[PDB]
Parts: sequence; structure tokens; C-alpha cells
Amino acid sequence: HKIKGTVVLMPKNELENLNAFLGRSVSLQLISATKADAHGKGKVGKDTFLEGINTSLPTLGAGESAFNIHFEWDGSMGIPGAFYIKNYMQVEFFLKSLTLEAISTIRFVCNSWVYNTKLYKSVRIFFANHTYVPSETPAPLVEYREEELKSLRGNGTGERKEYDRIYDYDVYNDLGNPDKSEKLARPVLGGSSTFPYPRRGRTGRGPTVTDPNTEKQGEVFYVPRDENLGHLKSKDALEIGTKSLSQIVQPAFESAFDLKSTPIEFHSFQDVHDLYEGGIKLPRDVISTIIPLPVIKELYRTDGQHILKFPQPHVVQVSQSAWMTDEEFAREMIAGVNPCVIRGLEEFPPKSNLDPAIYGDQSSKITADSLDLDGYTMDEALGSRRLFMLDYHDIFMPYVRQINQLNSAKTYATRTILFLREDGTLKPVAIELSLPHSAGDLSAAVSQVVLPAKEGVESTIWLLAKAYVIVNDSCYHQLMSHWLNTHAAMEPFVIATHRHLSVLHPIYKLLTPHYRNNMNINALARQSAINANGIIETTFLPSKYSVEMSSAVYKNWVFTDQALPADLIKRGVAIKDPSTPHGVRLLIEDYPYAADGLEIWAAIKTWVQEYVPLYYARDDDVKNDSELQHWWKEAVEKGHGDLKDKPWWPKLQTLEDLVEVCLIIIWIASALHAAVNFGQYPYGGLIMNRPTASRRLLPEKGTPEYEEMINNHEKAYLRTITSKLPTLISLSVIEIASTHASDEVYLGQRDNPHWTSDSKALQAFQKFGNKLKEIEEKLVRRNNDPSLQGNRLGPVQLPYTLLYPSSEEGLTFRGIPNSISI
Ligand SMILES: [Fe+3]
Repeated sequence: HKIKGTVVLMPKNELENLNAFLGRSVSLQLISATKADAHGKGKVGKDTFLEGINTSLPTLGAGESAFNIHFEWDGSMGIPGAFYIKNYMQVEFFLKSLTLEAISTIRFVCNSWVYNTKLYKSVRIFFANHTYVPSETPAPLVEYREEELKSLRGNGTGERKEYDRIYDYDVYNDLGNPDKSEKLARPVLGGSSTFPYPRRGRTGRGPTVTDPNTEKQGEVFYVPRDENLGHLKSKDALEIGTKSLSQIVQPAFESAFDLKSTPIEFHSFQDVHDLYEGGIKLPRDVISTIIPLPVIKELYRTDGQHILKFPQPHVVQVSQSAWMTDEEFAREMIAGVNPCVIRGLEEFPPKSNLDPAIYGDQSSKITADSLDLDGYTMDEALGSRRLFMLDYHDIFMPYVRQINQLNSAKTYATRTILFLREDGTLKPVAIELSLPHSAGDLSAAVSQVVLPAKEGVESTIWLLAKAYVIVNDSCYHQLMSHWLNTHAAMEPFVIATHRHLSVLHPIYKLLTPHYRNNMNINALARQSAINANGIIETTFLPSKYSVEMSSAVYKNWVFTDQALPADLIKRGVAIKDPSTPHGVRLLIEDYPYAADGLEIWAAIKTWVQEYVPLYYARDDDVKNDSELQHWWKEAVEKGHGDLKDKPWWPKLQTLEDLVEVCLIIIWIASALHAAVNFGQYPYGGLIMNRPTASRRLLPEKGTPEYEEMINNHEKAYLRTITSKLPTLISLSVIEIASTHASDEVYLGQRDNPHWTSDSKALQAFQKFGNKLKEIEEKLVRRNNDPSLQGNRLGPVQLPYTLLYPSSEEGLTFRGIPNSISI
């Protein structure tokens, strides 16, 4: 007459004795999926308490404890499909799972914090691991299913508390700190035509005293409780790093500089190399402040007394000087940290769409006859699809004036012309350094064109020109390729999924692994990374204009252009070609990001195309899923609501649209983010290779600054790029971001083998993981192919492993997480 059950939970201390969980501490009630009361709701059993510690199980995961329990459940009550749980203890615990035996085995995958019962307005409910579209929900669970969605949505008011599980939207009005200073006021991003932006998770702290449109500061930025990931190992809590760096480590660094205990500036390139060789000497109390901090202490080796040493960046591990080569500068545009901006150039000279009345004549000054195209004429280079560009002219020109008015910031709007050589590598052939020009200008600095040069002061000017380009590129990488296109663009879909797709829903099960830790890292970023005077503003060129620049770019963000084939075709780096395996022909055949990416894209596509038909037999079945239609309607009209008028949104009335939408979401969250994230320290850990800021324009002839370019080119370079103090802070941030936590869940993995009971879904997922293993072998062969050495390894001899699916923990330059997790 009893159902044997096993509860697995983790006491709180395991993620930030066992006998306290016995007695009347924890009650569970089974809920029937087949026998309903007179209202049609599945009947509920009696409160049943944990009976004892099970120590006979083969071996739980670390930190987990198993509890025995027996439910009076006579069979007339039908088959359990859910349960209620009440925690009568003062302290919350993490509920892993319930397992019921000898009844048609029943598994519940919970993985949820359960706070004291008096904190909840309705009792926590958990469903068995079956999957149902809404029309397939067993009738006695239909109302339970919808009431749980209503509970997760909340009502759009109230200050969110730690234990709340309420998902909702708000604008980016929480970055400014106007109550501290008018200088820290920031425009609201989202909800206007001037500043469109993805929505983020609502926190509801309320208004500042000086500005009803800006949300007040808080010690903790709320996320729904189970988004805030605990870790067994403190060192895996990498998301706490940015707060520690901004609030604890940066002031300690600043004091070392204020007290003149270390040189204020780098004076040679070797001063930079020293950081990962002998290290940097700092005051004792500065070391003492840093080396006890979780996560932070993992970033540096130390003698415990005066030395911090950074890890040797991958980009210098074979050749310290290879970053300086034109070969490597161009190669990193297709296999570097930001491999997804280069475009084909199909006319010459390049054109601008900006208004000459505002910025002056926008004609390019690059002349065709000045370029070395390995003997090709311009017409030949254009017609054979060998001309490409890295075009930041129109992106940066609207912000150059305001950036350059800042005291220690000076930039150009840059364009780089690239030629695809017959050997398949890219060659840079010109850089245009543009400045706006209008009648009222007080500056006499002018735009100019710089061409490659290997000797003399011309070689230094060309090296500086490359630095100005990479400052543009690093800013666009950090704020657009990375922050906007992954972190910020994904959060609206996270929110919508939890608000409108039941945990029971097949598309919830398909997508939610790809959201792990995303809202958490994003909230911590709003607090410490992209806030006024936060990490990004105090290390990157645009300073207080950084985040709003990403809103300007979001005006042109197109959901369907995030698909890899559409991206490659839009950028003119591939053409449609049905005769090829992936339906596109690359115009740069050995384009490592794109060629490896197409393999990953195709594997995800096959997986989604196999999973969707398990639950939707026909287009009509997609049309008639009420949760799915509400999910997509809200994702578009609210989550990305500033772009809800755009004609390119899929309608989601067909199987093909459902596949496309899920495929793109998974792609952004896993491989796209990985490709743009985990190369940050490997390439940018040498500040000269990936400068974050430029502080001066090119010097005029006849000046001491010009003579310095002749007599001391390294110092000229270092004075132009990011200063030493923001370099230390920035290196630390990108080292965190390039690190895989040991509890990461990678593409092809899931945190629990029982996420669904449907064997066809589980077998399809196994095929997907096998396919990713085969792809990794293929990518290994690519990196070992000497014919591809030029673009896949370069003179830095750094094999392109960023789209290898698998990785061990640490700073590995490989591995594709499921989600945007750091
Ligand atoms: Fe990231």
C-alpha cells in the first residue's frame, strides 16, 4: 500500500547534521496525473515526511544526501505526476530529485532551492520528467501547469526578493547612478526610438530620488532564485569576479599608482611581457588584499608578499613578436577573438552612408593605384572576390567627436582593406583613419591613409594605424559581437521561456540548458561591468558612451541574420550554393571560424530537426500550441519590443519556423558566444595585440611626439594605447571570462540523464553528442593539416581550437558551453 521514494537534496552549505531534515522538517505530497477531484485537479495525498538517511545508494554526487520516504498511495489515486514540497526548517535547501519505485520508475528532476514554507505564497510544485505539449497535458495536471506559469510571471510590480521565482522584463535603466553624481547619469537604454535595446530581467528596486526613470542602486541585483547558480567549489563562482575586481581589486591597484609604488606607465614592450614572466612588484598590503579573494586569487601566481604574475597568453607562447606581423593582424579577423566583422568589398573606393553635411565629405581617400595586390589590378581583385574590409567608418564616425572630447581618449573611425592572396591568406593593404570635419571644428587633426611599411618612421606609423584599428575592433567586439549579440540579445528569450513554456514543455526542455547562468552573469554585469564608472567604461575607449553605442548598433540587429549562413552571406564572405554540404560556398576557403562554425551549426540543426517532429507532426500543431504562440509573441513584442515592427521576425506558424528559431537561439547561446568569448585572454592578454583604448591621435611632423616615433617607437605605441593601470584591470577581467568553470555543461551534455522520460528524445540527443565528438576529430585534422597552417595557426602558431566542442576546466582556448555562462 506504500510507494517507496528517495529524496536527494543538498544542504545550503554545500553550494555557498543531516538528522535535522527528519522529524517534521520536510513534507512532500504526491499529486495524481490520472485521478482528479470534482474540479478536475489531480488529487493530492497526505503530508509525508522524510523518514531517514539512505546511505546505501551507489554514490551520490558530491554534496548530495539521499533520504528515504514512503507514500500511502493505494492505486485508486492513480499514477503520480507531480508533488508539493514544504520546508519547515528555517534554512533553505537545494532539492535535486525525487524518485518513485515499483510504480508505472517515476523520476522528478527538480534542481531547485526550497525556502521556508512561510516565504511562499503558494506551495512549491514539481512535475515528473514527462514531456507534453499543452494539448497532451494529462487533464488532472492542466490547471496545475497553467497556475505555475502564472506564478512564475508575477504581476509586474514589487521589489523582487532573493527567494522569488518571478520572471519579467524591464529596460536598462539601472546602470546610471545619478543620486551619487550627475556625472554618473546615463540614458535609459530600451523603450525609445532614440535608444532601442533588448529587455533585461525585472528587479523592481524602485526609483532613484533624483530621477524617476532610473532604478536605485542595490547591494544585490536580483535574478529568479534558480538562475543564481551555486557551486560546489568557490573557485567555480567565476561570475562574482567582476564585482570583486571593481570594488576590491581596482582600488587596491589604484593605491599602488597613487602612492607611486610602481611606474605609472609602461616604458617598453618588455615592461608588458614582464607581467607574465617575473611579474609585477606591488605593495605588500596590495598583494594581501588580493590573494585571499575567491576567483580573483586564481588569476595570478604570487610569492604571497610582493609579486603578481599573470599567465602567459596563448598568442605569445611560441613567438613573442608575431602579433606585430601584418599576417597575424589580418589572420585574427578570421580566426581571432572577433572573427565575424570582416566583409567582402565589391566596389572601390569604399562608400559611406553617412551625411556629409554633418561629418564633411565622406569620400574615401584610399587610391587603388597605391595598393599592393600581389600584381592584381583592382578590377581583377574585385571580380575574383579577393577584396575584403574591416569597416568601422560608419559605425564609429557618429561617436568620434564626443569620444575625442574626453580628456584621455582619442580615436579615428577606421577602415582596413584586405586582399585575399593566392596562397589563401589575408594581407592588409591600407588603413584609413577618418575624423569628422565641420565648419566649427577647433581641432586641426585630419583624416589620413596609412599604407604598409616595414622600415623607418613609416613602419611605426603603420603599426600605430593597426593599433587604432584594433581599438575600434576591441570596442566593437566587447560591446557588440560579445555583449549585445550574445549576453543582451539572449536574456529576453530566457525570460519569455520561463514565463510561457511549462517545465513540461518540449521546447522548454530543448532550450533551457542553453540559458544556464545567463541571467546571473548579466545581472552581475549590470551591477559592476556595464554600470556607470564600472569595468567597461573605465577600461575601454568610449568611457561613458560605451553602452549607448551598443544601442545604436542594436538598431541594425536582425534576429534571422544571426544564423551563421545568413551572417556569412550578408557580410559577403560566402555565397549561397546548393551543391555544397552546408548550402554556402566560402569566399575565403580557409576561414577558420566560419568553416568550423558551419560544422557545429549543421550538427545543432540535425538535432533540432530530429527533436521537433517528436512533438509536432504538422505545421498546424505549431500554430495550435498556445504556450508556444504566447512564448514567441511575448519574446518579440516585449523582450525585443523595440524591434517588434520589423518584417524579418519569423511568424512561428510552421515546423520550419520552429526549427529555425530554436536553431538560432541555440547557436547564439553556445557556439557564437564561445567563439567570441574564450579567445579574449588568449589573444588579448598581451595588451599590444588587443588594445582597449587609444589616448592620442597621430603626431604632427615637427613635434616631440613625432620625434619619439622615430627614436622610441615602443614608447610611442604604449603612450597611444591603454594605460598600465586600466591594462591591469582589463587583463584581469578577460582572464576570468576566458576561464571554464569545472562544473560547466558543454554542448552535447545535460546536467541530468533523465531530463525527459521520452526515449526517442534521449536517443536523438545521444546521436547529437556522438556527432559533436566526430566533428572534434575533424577539426583536429584541420589544425594538423599543413596546408591550412597560414590561417588556422598563423605566425603565432596558435591552432584554432575555439570551436572544439569539448574542454577540460580552465583557460583552455577551446570548448563550447551550452550557454552564455561567463
Ligand atoms: Fe561572455
